[PDB]
Amino acid sequence: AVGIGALFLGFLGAAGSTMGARS
Repeated sequence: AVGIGALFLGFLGAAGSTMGARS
């Protein structure tokens, strides 16, 4: 059950842009 991988990689394919500002 990989929860954070299924949530962020489904988000990135549906949006089409680099959405992760890791400061």
